Amino acid sequence: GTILIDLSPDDKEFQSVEEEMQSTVREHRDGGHAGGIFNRYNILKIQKVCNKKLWERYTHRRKEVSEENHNHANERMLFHGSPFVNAIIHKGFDERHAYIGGMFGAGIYFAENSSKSNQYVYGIGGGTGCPVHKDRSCYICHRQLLFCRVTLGKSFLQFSAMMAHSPPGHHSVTGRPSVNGLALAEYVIYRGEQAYPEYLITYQIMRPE
Ligand SMILES: Cc1cc(=O)[nH]c2cc(-c3ccc(C(=O)NCCN4CCOCC4)cc3Cl)ccc12
Ligand SMILES: [Zn+2]
Repeated sequence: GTILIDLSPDDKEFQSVEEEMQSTVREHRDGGHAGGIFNRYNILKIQKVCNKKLWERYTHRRKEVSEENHNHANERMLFHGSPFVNAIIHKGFDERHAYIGGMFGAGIYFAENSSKSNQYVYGIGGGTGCPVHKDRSCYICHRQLLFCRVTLGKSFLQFSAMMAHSPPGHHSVTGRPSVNGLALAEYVIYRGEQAYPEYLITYQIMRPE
């Protein structure tokens, strides 16, 4: 069902997606342990992900959520990093992408900070790092992240000191860091149909000068 269309670096759509990656890197409280040490990326490719069945599945859930929330989908563009990225772009998000031991409950996690999603590219906690060097901070191996369209609807706000159901009468959770004033939010959804993986971004983290 899925086709990938390469965006040209001269295309304005490529450029705003790259801007969103680059501008949302932050420092992490683990000193780079999970995702590596870097302030920016080398973007190698950005592809648009095109799958009619998945798209309709997404917009069908969206209209329902919309209707339950004063005609507001509360739709965002959020990052998602995962070792299952190739599986997500072909078959969609589902329970198997959920984070069972997640702090905001057992759903699928999305981040405003691209560098937060970068931490999960090689699995929970960075796993053992790139397949080739077992290096969580590998500067060589090509990584991939998804930049996804995510329906939040009524989102339950959970302040954090940083597949389950949504809390009653909510469509997602917002995990909002209250200690790190520079950390952006994470959001959790409990239905795969609430996210469409629009862009596949291939990149490397850059060693700082
Ligand atoms: C916060 C956040 C941001 C983000 O961008 N991406 C994330 C990804 C995950 C995530 C969730 C689950 C898994 C996984 O491996 N599940 C299977 C678990 N077991 C079960 C029994 O046997 C097989 C292994 C891997 C990842 Cl990377 C979590 C949080 C985020
Ligand atoms: Zn490597």
